[PDB]
Amino acid sequence: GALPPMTSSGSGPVIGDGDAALRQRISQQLFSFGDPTVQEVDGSDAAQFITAAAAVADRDVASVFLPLQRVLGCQQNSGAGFGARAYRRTDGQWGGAMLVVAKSTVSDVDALKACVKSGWRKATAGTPTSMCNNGWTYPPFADTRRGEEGYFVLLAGTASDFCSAPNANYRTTASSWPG
Repeated sequence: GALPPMTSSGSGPVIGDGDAALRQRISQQLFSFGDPTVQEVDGSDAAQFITAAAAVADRDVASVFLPLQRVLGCQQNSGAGFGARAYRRTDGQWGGAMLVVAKSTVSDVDALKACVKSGWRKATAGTPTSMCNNGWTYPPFADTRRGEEGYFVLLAGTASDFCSAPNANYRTTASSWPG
């Protein structure tokens, strides 16, 4: 039931590259556990951990990360990739990942939504020993044309206390996403 090793290359928050302003605002949407026993890596490092975790021999662990892996293919990139962070408890028995898409980077928001719903999964609260996943968007109507950024967030993890922290925050004002 082990997660693969998590290696950092110092990669920043956006898969591929992004403008400094984008990396900055993306990084302010990515959750951190602030926990010295939960290793965190970003961007391509996070994508590489997602892809490795989706392929582990243990199917119950791989299933946690499959929906994340499947929506990495939804990156519409010209253009930048998704924001990403992956999390691995030191014992390798707990973790997850979240993807953050900045609405202003998405050339075809309807296509992104359709791609995500092909690859994502129904929201699952899970339990302390079973996988969770959820998706949010905020603000409800991001008028990017008035300079208001919007974000799509997808997160999934090995246990309910992975998703519960960030879920609590979003549940206050964000909307379920996608339908």
